[PDB]
Amino acid sequence: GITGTWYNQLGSTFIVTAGADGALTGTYESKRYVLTGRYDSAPATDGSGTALGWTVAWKNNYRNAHSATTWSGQYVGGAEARINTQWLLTSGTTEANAWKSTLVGHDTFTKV
Amino acid sequence: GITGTWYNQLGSTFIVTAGADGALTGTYESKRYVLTGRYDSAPATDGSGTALGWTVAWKNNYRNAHSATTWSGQYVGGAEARINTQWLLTSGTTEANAWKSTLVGHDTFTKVKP
Amino acid sequence: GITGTWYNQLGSTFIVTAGADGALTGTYESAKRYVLTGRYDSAPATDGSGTALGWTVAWKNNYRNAHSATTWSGQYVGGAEARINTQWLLTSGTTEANAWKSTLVGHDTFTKVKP
Amino acid sequence: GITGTWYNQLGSTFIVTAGADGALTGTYESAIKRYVLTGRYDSAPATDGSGTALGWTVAWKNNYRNAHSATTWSGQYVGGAEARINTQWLLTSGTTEANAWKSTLVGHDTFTKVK
Ligand SMILES: O=C(CCCC[C@@H]1SC[C@@H]2NC(=O)N[C@@H]21)Nc1ccc([N+](=O)[O-])cc1
Ligand SMILES: O=C(CCCC[C@@H]1SC[C@@H]2NC(=O)N[C@@H]21)Nc1ccc([N+](=O)[O-])cc1
Ligand SMILES: O=C(CCCC[C@@H]1SC[C@@H]2NC(=O)N[C@@H]21)Nc1ccc([N+](=O)[O-])cc1
Ligand SMILES: O=C(CCCC[C@@H]1SC[C@@H]2NC(=O)N[C@@H]21)Nc1ccc([N+](=O)[O-])cc1
Repeated sequence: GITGTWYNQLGSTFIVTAGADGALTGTYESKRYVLTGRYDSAPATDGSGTALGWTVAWKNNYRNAHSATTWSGQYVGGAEARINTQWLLTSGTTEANAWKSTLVGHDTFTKV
Repeated sequence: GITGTWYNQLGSTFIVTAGADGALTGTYESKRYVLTGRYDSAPATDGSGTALGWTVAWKNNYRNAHSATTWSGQYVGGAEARINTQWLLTSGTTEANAWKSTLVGHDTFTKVKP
Repeated sequence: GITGTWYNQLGSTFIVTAGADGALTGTYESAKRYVLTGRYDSAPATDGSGTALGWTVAWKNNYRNAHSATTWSGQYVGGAEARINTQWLLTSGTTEANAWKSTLVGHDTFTKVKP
Repeated sequence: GITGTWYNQLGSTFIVTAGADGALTGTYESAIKRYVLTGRYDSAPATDGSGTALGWTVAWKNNYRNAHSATTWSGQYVGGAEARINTQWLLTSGTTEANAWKSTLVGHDTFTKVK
């Protein structure tokens, strides 16, 4: 249920393929960046979500923010499917600025 | 300088290869699990670290914890070469338990076991 | 703005008073009451930015002790429907061996209308 | 074991009094640089070797400066000759809704009784 196009509350577009091997591969758009990650290819069937995560390093051929975001979350299936995530965005910093290297937030992705 | 075998303060083993276009691939042992991630393949040249992240889903041929961890951090080269990270570990939960789905912590990786 | 009774998406009840000096006091009931204390910016920017704040509950009261504490860090956002948007850290007391898994993280959004 | 002066890895000083029923009150200096803090701790921790859960908040306004932000530290106190308070923290800045996605920094501080 994960493969396809997803949208978050900021209007970002998360395009992903969930491979048989547990891989996530795709692109993330605020402008498009590569992502890769992993998901549980044998989730519980007890009403639990499917655990997953992915990373975008914010460099493409045109731009580079010298940073990377990881999203950690779970896919929740059904008629109103969602991927509910929390994320960590680390910027490359000097040692003096490392204490403020990392932003934290939460994104919810929907198929609509 | 990211490619290699790293260990964190818990004694976990992070074996990683960094590709020229930003890919991270390898294994993690907290009995290995696959990892994949991304890193900044052209970092600033002003002393700043190199941003990176990776994911492990905690399923292999022997175990499944129905969970995934992402590490987000930066590689710092030089005399004290290290990868400093923070991580989010999400377990698959029912909706009723979703509020407690996610653990947070911080791991520092070096080339020497603890 | 901040003073009042708030509810999060879980249906928890956050009863808070914001003192002129920057103090937050009150009670929290997660879906009996627990004591909370915290702080807020009592002279926020006047440029449309939210008001930074945070508070702590240690999960011990007369009835129960979970041996844990949550801190919520966030901002009050004035609006047609006023919000307090937070992220939180819940640390349980653990042995050293279990310290790696001591801390849950999440996010709660509060309004003065119960969902 | 919590009342007293604590120092973290950044050079900050955390001065706190732990009251009998769970109050934390004191001051935090990220080095004019002193700010009020308040929080809560578990005043009846487990007796199985587990740490003592606690949390506190600083809003970064004093009489001389206002950074329009607040940090909460959530963690546990671990006793012994080399007592420590191990924390994770969330620092929320007041922002517009458009910048709210980047409102919150996260990190970790270790406090000890010596510098
Ligand atoms: O490094 C960056 C790159 C862009 C990050 C977009 C974030 S990823 C989490 C969230 N979910 C989304 O769909 N989009 C946002 N930007 C950046 C980093 C730091 C600051 N800063 O002011 O500190 C400003 C911009
Ligand atoms: O889901 C799991 C799988 C194993 C996670 C190992 C974590 S990854 C962050 C940290 N860094 C490491 O090198 N190792 C640890 N375990 C798990 C999850 C939740 C709970 N729990 O009690 O909630 C217990 C075990
Ligand atoms: O220690 C506890 C005490 C209750 C915590 C309620 C949390 S505070 C963040 C969130 N917002 C709310 O309004 N309510 C929830 N419970 C607890 C801690 C850990 C685990 N665990 O399984 O790890 C289970 C229960
Ligand atoms: O809002 C501020 C006020 C000072 C925060 C000090 C932090 S509290 C967590 C950590 N532990 C310490 O002892 N000290 C640091 N500063 C601030 C906020 C954001 C940015 N920024 O660049 O985004 C810069 C400075």
